[PDB]
Amino acid sequence: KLFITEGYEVGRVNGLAVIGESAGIVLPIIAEVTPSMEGRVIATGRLQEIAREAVMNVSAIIKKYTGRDISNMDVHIQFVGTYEGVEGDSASISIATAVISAIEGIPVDQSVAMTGSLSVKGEVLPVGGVTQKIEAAIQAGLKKVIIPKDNIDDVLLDAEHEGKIEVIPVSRINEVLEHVLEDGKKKNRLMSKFK
Amino acid sequence: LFITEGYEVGRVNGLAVIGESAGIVLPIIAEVTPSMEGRVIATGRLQEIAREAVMNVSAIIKKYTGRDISNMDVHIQFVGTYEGVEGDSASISIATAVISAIEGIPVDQSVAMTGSLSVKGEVLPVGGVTQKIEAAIQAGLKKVIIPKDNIDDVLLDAEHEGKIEVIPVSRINEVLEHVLEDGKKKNRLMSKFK
Amino acid sequence: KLFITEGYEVGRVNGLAVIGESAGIVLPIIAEVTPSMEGRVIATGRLQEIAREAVMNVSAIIKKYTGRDISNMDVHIQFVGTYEGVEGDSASISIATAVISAIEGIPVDQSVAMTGSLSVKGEVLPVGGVTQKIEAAIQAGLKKVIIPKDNIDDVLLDAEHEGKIEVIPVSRINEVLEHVLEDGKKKNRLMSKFK
Amino acid sequence: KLFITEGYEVGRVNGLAVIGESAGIVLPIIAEVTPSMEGRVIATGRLQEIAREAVMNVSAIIKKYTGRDISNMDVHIQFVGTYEGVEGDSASISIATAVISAIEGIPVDQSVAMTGSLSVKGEVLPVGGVTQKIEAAIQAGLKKVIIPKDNIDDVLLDAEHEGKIEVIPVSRINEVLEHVLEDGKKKNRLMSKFK
Amino acid sequence: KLFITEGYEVGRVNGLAVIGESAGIVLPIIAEVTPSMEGRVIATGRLQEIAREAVMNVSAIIKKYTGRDISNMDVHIQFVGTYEGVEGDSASISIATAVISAIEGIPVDQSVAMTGSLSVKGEVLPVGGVTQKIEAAIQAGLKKVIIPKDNIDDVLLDAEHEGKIEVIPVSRINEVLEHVLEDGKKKNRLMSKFK
Amino acid sequence: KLFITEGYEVGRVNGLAVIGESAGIVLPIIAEVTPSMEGRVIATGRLQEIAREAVMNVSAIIKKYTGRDISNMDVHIQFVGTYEGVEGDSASISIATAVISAIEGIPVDQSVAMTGSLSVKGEVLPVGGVTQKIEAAIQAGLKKVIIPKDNIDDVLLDAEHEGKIEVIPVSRINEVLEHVLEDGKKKNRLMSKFK
Repeated sequence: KLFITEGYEVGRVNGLAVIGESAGIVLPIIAEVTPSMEGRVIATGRLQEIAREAVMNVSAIIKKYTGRDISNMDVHIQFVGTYEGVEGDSASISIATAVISAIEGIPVDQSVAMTGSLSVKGEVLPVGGVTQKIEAAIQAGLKKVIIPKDNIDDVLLDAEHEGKIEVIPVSRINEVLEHVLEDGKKKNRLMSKFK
Repeated sequence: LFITEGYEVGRVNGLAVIGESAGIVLPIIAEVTPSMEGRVIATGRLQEIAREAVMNVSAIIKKYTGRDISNMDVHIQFVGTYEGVEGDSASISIATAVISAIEGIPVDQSVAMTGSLSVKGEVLPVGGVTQKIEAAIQAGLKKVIIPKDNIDDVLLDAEHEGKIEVIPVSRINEVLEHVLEDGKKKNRLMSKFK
Repeated sequence: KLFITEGYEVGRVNGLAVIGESAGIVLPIIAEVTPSMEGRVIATGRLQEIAREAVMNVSAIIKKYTGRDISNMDVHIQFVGTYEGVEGDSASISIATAVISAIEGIPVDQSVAMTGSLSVKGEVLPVGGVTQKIEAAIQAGLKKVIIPKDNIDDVLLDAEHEGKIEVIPVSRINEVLEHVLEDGKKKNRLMSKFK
Repeated sequence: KLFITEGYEVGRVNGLAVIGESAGIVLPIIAEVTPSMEGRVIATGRLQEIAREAVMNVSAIIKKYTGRDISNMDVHIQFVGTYEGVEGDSASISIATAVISAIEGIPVDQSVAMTGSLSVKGEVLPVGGVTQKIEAAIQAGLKKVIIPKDNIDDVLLDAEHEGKIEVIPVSRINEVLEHVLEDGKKKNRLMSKFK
Repeated sequence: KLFITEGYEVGRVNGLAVIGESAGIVLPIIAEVTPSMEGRVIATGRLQEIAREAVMNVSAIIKKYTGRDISNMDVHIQFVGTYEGVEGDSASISIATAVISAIEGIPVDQSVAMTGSLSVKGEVLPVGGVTQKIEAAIQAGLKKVIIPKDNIDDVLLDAEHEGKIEVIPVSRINEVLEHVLEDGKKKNRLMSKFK
Repeated sequence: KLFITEGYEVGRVNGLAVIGESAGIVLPIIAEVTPSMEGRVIATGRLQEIAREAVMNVSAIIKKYTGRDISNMDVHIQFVGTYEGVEGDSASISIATAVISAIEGIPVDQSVAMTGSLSVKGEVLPVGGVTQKIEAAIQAGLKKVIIPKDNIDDVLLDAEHEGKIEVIPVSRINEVLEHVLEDGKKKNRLMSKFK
């Protein structure tokens, strides 16, 4: 398929969107960074402007917490697939998330499904389409969908579906990163910068 | 999706109509970082109600108060996705929300508002008022600001008149007045409205 | 209504337009303006370049008759109401009167509507659609439609509106300003700056 | 009406176009000129490219013959009227024609329809649309029309419908100003630059 | 008549194309160069974008076998006349033949029409419509027609319509020039440079 | 055909696309490279962004395992023919391979078609409409097809379409190159710098 489901990979993140206004889907991302000689964010398809904003809110938080300054990196983003009549989430957390991973080159867990919106202070803001999605992800066989926690009440799940996925709510990006980044030294050191 | 209690900087419950008649509470966040030439950033279905509305109160963001816009980037979102949402234009809410973010004076969440702002800062009337309010009563918003010329337009089916305080306004500072957190920072904004 | 009808307002003018088939709107413009904290005409939406235009050519009748410089002011020009399929007039003058207003703070006759094209060397040129326009204007319910001279012979009012509106005919930018700058000292001091 | 059919006039030509599939009509031009500060060309409505193809091609000629550099002017052109589904001709000669006039401030016979395309080299070129353009024109009361002479064979016109218009051919531009521009000491000076 | 069927000029070539549904026609271009004083390409009408992308290609080659860089220069492209429902050919060679011609002012034979897409590598790819095309050609009194080497089988030249016209099929632009540029000392140096 | 389906040729490669809903096309790419005479991508239409992107990423890679740098060449990337409503994959390899071609001037198996998306560290990521695409490369007779490996299990190739074409599961641009490059001396000086 268009997504991986088990494993950690750098700078690759399983996001979620809505196709039609009925079913949902995994919107898999990849982000890659190389040096410049000041930088653009390179992304095509119909979701390009969501790439662009996403990085734009994430850049800030990069400098604001690590001093790393990505006007010096060209940022490369592809929606692994192609996505007609798909609607993303404004400033998709999953996009900001892959870039944090790439830039830091700390691997990301793919068993772990994701969607929500994000902001320039670092808050995870609520998004349309939660159930479709939780539900899409139940379908992809992803183990835990992480979601914005204001949507705790928008989740509507048949007792029995409650059961198949670990729905984990959150509301700052530093918690997304703690629930996705691979364990290790690099991670430990990164987390504490978000204090 | 919208918060109905509390205050947050840069963060306003506008009201709009979902196609036919059906008001939606339609929330925003605005933020501002300075620029390293100044832009407006925003996305989804309503990106251009966003850029017209900021670019259209630009004069007024500077020409009463503090900083020129073409010196910050203005990051706007609508919190959720809004297919078939007809929004207002020169949205008092997008303006309120930017002002709020710039001065970091927080905004009242229990109080929805709808209106069109103008470049001299009137609050011109808009349509859908009764629909929008109903959305607001339905959502448990406590008060709602509307334009003064839409006063006549409000036909609430008894029981409903009494579920919501309907506040009519004219000028953008009546709007801010009525939604900003009381404090030094406002006493002070308020008076720069001469 | 989304338009006023009694009042003398500053930065404002009821220019007329044509949407859809033969149809009429009244399209209200609002001017508003700032010594520039070079200058700029900041405007929006479909008829932004019309505005730019109407101001550029109105800039010039002020720089040379009135001794002035628009170069030093951020000219805000907006439109009023949402109209798909709408159509401007080259240099449309409901604008330039709206504007000549901003800068002289001259108050305006919100009972006079108007259409028409403004040349640089000052003249009320003619615009097509002169009949239907007089009518979104009779519903508009307005006591005067100022038109260009050359356009008189396109006025075909039916039985239900002949004698329904004061169609005032005008040729220089000044019989526009004459029949719609509210009375007093500041008009008189300008009217003699032109005449 | 939206054009003048007699007397002369700085910077107005009565050009010609077709409307949807077939009617001839008249495409009135005003072009006017003002001091800059390196300049631009101002046109709004459907026919804006034509006008600026029109002028940028009319300068090299302004120089090579008269040394005005249109570089230091700001040219302002509008079509007098409202023009939907009307197709101009490429670098419409009427339009380069209104500009020589304004810039040279020598007036123009409005009794003479005209049409064709202007090569940057100063060639008058052949154009689609004669017979109906000459009708729109025989309908209008315009006494003569200059056509590119290459379209001489493309003029069908009827027994009763000849007699009523002077079709005149041209190949170069120095011949349109010759054939349209008011006579006067100004005119003779300029005719002499084109050698 | 929109074209010349005989004789030679500079920046003027007779392409070939089709009218909407089925039909074929002669499509006179003309392309002039003045220094850019960066080089924009310029042209208006329905063919306007078949003009820029055709030109923006060609110069791989325009730079590459021969004379000048065209970012230094300005391109004015007109289709002589007006072109309601006509599909032109991608990277048109009659455009390329024209721009090359206009840059070295080396006149083109107009008794020869050509059609075909120029690769950027300067090969001629095949183009549809060919049979139709050769025929507008024949209708039109032109003497020889260059076509693409691969639209050969596609030449369904009937009874009537054989021997009336010479078909010169070709595979390179450099061939296109050979067959149509004016025998002269400049051309001999042009041809050796496409060695 | 406008389509090479056998041979070996420099800068020419066979892309696939799903035009519209399921409809597959074969969409051939032409690369051409010019010693920038800093340097810049040159393409046209709906897919210029893709080509520029596919060139971006390709570069990171050539700059690496080959050590030659392609900011000193201008880059001409054509697509062959007119189809409409299309959706090229992000970083499409059809392109990236065409380049390394234009650049290593190493001609290419024209029997193979491919679809894919290129990462910057060069991984071949999978794209969408993988089935419909095999089906148009088939229906165009290309003796083989390259495809993203992660897309192997979405190949809904039936019992009708089972034994018609070499389907190639591929994980990285070098295997892509191993498999379409022409057996000889620079290829091997290539593939060997790619270890």
